Amino acid sequence: MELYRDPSQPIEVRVRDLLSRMTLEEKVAQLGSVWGYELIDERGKFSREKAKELLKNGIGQITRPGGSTNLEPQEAAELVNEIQRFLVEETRLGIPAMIHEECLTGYMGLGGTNFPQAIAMASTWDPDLIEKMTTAVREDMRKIGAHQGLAPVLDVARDPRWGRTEETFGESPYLVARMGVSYVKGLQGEDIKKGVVATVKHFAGYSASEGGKNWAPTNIPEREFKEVFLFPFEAAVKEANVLSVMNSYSEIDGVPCAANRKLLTDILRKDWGFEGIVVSDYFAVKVLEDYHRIARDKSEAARLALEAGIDVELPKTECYQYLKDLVEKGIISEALIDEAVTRVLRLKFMLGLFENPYVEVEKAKIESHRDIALEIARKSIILLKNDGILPLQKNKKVALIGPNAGEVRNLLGDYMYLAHIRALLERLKKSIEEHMKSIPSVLDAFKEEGIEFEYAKGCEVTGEDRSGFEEAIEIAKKSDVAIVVVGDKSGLTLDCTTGESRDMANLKLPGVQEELVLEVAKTGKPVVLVLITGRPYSLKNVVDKVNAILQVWLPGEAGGRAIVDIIYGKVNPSGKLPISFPRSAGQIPVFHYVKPSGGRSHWHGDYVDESTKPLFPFGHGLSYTKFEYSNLRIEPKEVPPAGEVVIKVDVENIGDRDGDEVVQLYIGREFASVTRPVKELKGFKRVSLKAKEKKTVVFRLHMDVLAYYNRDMKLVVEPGEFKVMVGSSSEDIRLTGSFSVVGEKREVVGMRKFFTEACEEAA
Amino acid sequence: MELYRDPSQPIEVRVRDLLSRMTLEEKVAQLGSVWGYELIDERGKFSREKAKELLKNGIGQITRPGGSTNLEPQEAAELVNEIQRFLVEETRLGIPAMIHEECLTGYMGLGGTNFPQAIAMASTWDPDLIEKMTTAVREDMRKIGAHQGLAPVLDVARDPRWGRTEETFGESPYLVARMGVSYVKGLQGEDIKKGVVATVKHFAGYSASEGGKNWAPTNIPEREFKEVFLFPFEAAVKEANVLSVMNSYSEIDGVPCAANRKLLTDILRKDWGFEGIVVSDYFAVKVLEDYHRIARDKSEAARLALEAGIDVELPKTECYQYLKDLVEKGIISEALIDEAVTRVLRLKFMLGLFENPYVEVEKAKIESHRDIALEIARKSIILLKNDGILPLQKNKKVALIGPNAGEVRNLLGDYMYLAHIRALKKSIEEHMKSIPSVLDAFKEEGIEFEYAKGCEVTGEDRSGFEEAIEIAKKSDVAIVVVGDKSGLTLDCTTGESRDMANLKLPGVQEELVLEVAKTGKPVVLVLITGRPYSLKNVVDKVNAILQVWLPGEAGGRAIVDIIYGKVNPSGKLPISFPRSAGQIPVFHYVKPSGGRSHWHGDYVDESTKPLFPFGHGLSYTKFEYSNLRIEPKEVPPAGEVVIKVDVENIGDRDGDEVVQLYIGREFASVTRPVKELKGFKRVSLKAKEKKTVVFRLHMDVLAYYNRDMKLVVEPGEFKVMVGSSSEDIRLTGSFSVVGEKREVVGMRKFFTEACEEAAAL
Ligand SMILES: CO[C@@H]1OC[C@@H](O)[C@H](O)[C@H]1O
Ligand SMILES: CO[C@@H]1OC[C@@H](O)[C@H](O)[C@H]1O
Repeated sequence: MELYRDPSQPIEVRVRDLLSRMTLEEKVAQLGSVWGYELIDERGKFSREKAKELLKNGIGQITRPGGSTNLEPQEAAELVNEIQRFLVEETRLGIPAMIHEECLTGYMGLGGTNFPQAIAMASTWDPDLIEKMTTAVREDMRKIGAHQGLAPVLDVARDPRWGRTEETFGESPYLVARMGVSYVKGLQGEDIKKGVVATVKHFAGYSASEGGKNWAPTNIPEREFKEVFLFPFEAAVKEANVLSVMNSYSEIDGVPCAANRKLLTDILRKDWGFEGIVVSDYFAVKVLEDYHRIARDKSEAARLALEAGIDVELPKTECYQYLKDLVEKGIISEALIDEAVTRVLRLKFMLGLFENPYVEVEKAKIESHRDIALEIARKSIILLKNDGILPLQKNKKVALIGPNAGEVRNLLGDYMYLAHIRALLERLKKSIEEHMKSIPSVLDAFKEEGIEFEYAKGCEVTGEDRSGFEEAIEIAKKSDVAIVVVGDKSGLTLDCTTGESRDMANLKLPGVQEELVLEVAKTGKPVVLVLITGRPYSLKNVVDKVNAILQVWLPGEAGGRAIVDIIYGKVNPSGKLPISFPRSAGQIPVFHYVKPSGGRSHWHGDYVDESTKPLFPFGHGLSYTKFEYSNLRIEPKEVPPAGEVVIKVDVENIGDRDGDEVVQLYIGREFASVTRPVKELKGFKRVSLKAKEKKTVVFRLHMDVLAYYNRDMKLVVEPGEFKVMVGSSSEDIRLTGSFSVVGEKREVVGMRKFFTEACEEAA
Repeated sequence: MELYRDPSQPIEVRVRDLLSRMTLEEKVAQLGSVWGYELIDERGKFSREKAKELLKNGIGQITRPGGSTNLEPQEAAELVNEIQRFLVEETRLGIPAMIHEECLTGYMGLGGTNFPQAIAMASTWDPDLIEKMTTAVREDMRKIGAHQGLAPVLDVARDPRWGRTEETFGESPYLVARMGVSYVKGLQGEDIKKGVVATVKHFAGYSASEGGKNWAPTNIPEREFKEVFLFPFEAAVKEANVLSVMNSYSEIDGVPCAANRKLLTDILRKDWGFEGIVVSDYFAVKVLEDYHRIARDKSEAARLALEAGIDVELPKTECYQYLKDLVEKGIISEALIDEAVTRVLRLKFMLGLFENPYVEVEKAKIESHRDIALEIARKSIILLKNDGILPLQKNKKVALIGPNAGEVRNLLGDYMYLAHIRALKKSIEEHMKSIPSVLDAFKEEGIEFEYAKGCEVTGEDRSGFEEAIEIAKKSDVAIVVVGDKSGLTLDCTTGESRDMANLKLPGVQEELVLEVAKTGKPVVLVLITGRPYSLKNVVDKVNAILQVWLPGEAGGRAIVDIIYGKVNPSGKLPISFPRSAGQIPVFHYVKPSGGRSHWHGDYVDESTKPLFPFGHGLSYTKFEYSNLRIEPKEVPPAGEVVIKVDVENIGDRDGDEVVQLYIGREFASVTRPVKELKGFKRVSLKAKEKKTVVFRLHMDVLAYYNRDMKLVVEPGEFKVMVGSSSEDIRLTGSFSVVGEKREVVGMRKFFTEACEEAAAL
């Protein structure tokens, strides 16, 4: 047999052999893609007639065979097996396809669990739980023949106007990086032939667009770029061995990321050693012409993207077909095509596809992971305020009010299939409506818990109709407590208030929801405000008028149960904010790791009309119990520039309810050669404490973790003092101390540690 | 006599000779300063006792001998002459001082005219008038013995939250650069011995702080930095030969500007060839320690600032005295001190100070320039909206309402002396009294009106609303005059240190407007403010809106002249007005992906378009544009195109139009602005008059930075858009650059030349 077909040969040998056998047309085909829906008949069965035209010379990827066809898992598996058999048996060289799907909050197709949104995952501060989640998603994906998931999003978000805030892990490069590495490790596992390629996106800067506007310029200078935006991707590449990266739609300072070789090749491949594939964001190659106006036709767009380092044009071949013409016309060298093809073929061999590209359809039934979803939902909800009203007693009569108390659709995030696919909106409309039925409501959770309540919708999520207010106020007046549940509808269409393409300039709760809360509060009845939202909203006008506030980031299918569990104290809330909540849009940005001159206006401190401090800081989240921190140890007190310090604190649950605390480590530095954050998150640990239990939390902090870029753009650790601040939020610091680095400034070269190790031991 | 004393020797010879004669202590003293107020007794007279301690080894500069002492001009001149006599006659080498003052809106001291703020100067679009203004300031300053004025501000402002917006020339690097060069040329003149050193500030980026917050980081990437922020300074250095630069208090991406040699030396001196002095912003050296926490003590702060390229520590020696210790301890080389001292001494020789450092006290009386101030005020006011109510008839009974109608203090900007000094009580109060009020101008114009204050600028007291509503109901038209109080203290709403997050009119002024409008009477809203405010909630509720950037002493007359049509408004916005703070930033020169959210265009809750765009400004007449010519249609990469348009005043009132040229480019190797201002001309047209406006656009003017950070002109097509604002484009065409991509090296043209000529009969 040909060497490439022989599994006893090393993958490099099989790649070289296969590349040597391919025509230019076959090479270019491996750099493109076809939609799943382009390969089916009207009953969702594989169409050989359509394949003969689209797959005749092979293909790089199939885009969303499940997510784009509305097929159930076993039908999707059957379609993928038929695609693979056509490629294996009816093309000259028999190269199988790689299949991708969206999977941010679980496989995005019919039959897959809807996990809480990414911003909720981050709010758990529980990286191991997120690894458990993506290990389950891995199995769901492999069952249907999918090899690559387009997640996680490692964009660092400090601008809550942006509609994709909900898909991020928030404002902190450290927390984003740490959640990202766990996410990747769960999806990929150790041997990718048994796992799913993760795709970190959107490389890089995409969350910092001008004015918070989707695709607008992301104009970020170099040190901030390296330390804030690139850092999580760097960790994913070097520590988690991530196998795919997708580029950003935006320009950085005049250069679209899809046309930037300095970014997609020089940083990602040359400096960091990435060995996987770069896939385009959808249509990102074509819109170098149509949107950014830097390519005069599809062939120039193709050339810019290939030279930049995009290996696969998604979601369908459009410009990359012209790479054949560019070679034949002597505009680009076939060697450059070979380099991209080599990367794609290597990964296909690594995924085991030339040994076995099929799946057992009989096993393609995806299992529910409601259990994991509920654990994430229960740990992600944040208690922002509580004057003591929560937890509620079960004998109190409740007035349950607001659009998000009644409508299950609004629990869903923008990459949860039954929200996402609405962007296409009769057969599909009916299928969505049917599937929606199976997801539990907030109403259902209250009824299941046996609470006596009346429900009034109050108002819609959008619009200005206040005609439902009277009914809501009337039920409030006759109740013991009003629970007002307000917030977003997430997705990609005009009727949505958050999600990709739905950016919110002024951060007011949508519609007349704010006025609804305030009218209810005017009754004088105690008010629990529950925000079911995808972004921070300005709560300046309601915070002081309500008794408690729960932030529930778009929780997906487990949301109702977790909310009711928390309200009644069956679960003690333990989520912590992974992004600052501004007092108002005009305060943007607010974030915890400002420099000494950031987060204030000099010399009066505040704006004329507003504090410079967020309403709720990074790391904030209350509990139904109290935690007492004591006995800070920092050893040794002097370390050399590649040494390690060990920081320990004792934490005791001194209250009356069991509860988890997220202990946070912040590090500050002054008198470096550049300015540094007054405090920045550099470690954390979720610790479970029974009432009256005490434990020790231990952080092992290598100096590599503290490295920063100097005046000459070198990554350094300089001698001097580092401040250690340990506490329950970035403001609620409980114990502070310091240690010194002693010795000559160190340039940190090659591989280095990214993370503090965090453990618990007996006190 | 020693060579340095000999005026027949070349300045370089005198500098070298003097430097060779100085001790280290004398050298370091030339790099420092002392406040004017530190050298006076209780009677405002020079104190020899105080001088013996502070001036014994000479001094670089005296800070604000007029502005910090509350002396009248002739007393300030006498003080400065006595300081100079002490230096010349009682120090070993007899080196005189350079004196600086603030002068953005005129010499900032008793006796000086209060001109309209910088943002109003820009709204004139009349660079020659600004040159005329600073030529007058030059004379005022030289009369009192001042040699350097700390102006103009060339910070480009796209964030109206920032309290120093009023001190800028707005959002456009082109307009800011063009106004800046005229400003500098007027102050300095050709031979600086007869002029005043201009000080471009705050180098660079200071107007783009995080969140619009004063001194917060200005994190700007390189192409944007070079094209938007550095460009006006580059033009001032290379075209206007500016002789001083002041640094920014902010960091750029981890590096404070006062400690950044790459900025204050490598760009400014090495790349651009600047030969003057860099002066620190006030205390900017000291706060490398106290604020930015990158210097461990004052001697490290001194070393960082000297290595970066600051020549003079202002406003008083504090860290730079330790340069002596740093040399004596072998930490820095004396050669580095010598380099800075050379720059200071050169400029002192060029200013003529070793030949004559004194002024004639009998001539130190500063003349009023109310005439120039009134021309600027009349050309700077912008008519943002007019449903036809304006101009008003003089027979209509007016209800004049609002805090800014009655309070003269609120006409003043943050660097106007009688506002600034609020950060002697009888002297201030007396001088305030001499400035005409908006009330006074209505009375002088003979209008019948009643006045109701309505509310304060700040706070939430609505108890004055009833009286205002009552006078509105009894009038024909309500003229509601609202806006800022500008300055540096907590009671101020705009000005340095007074940043406004949410862009609502201060206090309950917006509610005042809306309550008055509920009467159903016509409303003319007059904004006397230092920054764009969100007008989303009032625009559709009022009949006309005038923006009056803080106009200084000529404000009342100009406003009333415009309201009644004695002057036809002709100002144009130099900065976009956002619909709301959440839309920030909005600016006219966005890339194809800027100024919109893809793919629905708008935000969920807000348009992505500003409420009023850059270049906007209405008139009481109509201008008709015709006959676009662009020649030649193909030009090589260092060629020139000539663009002509005819503009005719087709209405019934004489008026000025500001014709604007925008250039767009696509299919460059980097993304480019869909449109950006590249030329303009204020043209006067009598009713039924037609003229041709001519723009001569060298391709150098269109250069931009490519992927490799080279300044280039690339072949391709450029779109030409000529019109009455950045949105009100009246004629469009294009021309092509043909030939090989060009790297633009060395000196190049910065500006389009703009002229008028006769239109065809
Ligand atoms: C159209 O939007 C793109 O579609 C594919 C997703 O993976 C990317 O996140 C998103 O930007
Ligand atoms: C204290 O503020 C400084 O004082 C001196 C002025 O020239 C500068 O503009 C200003 O930033």
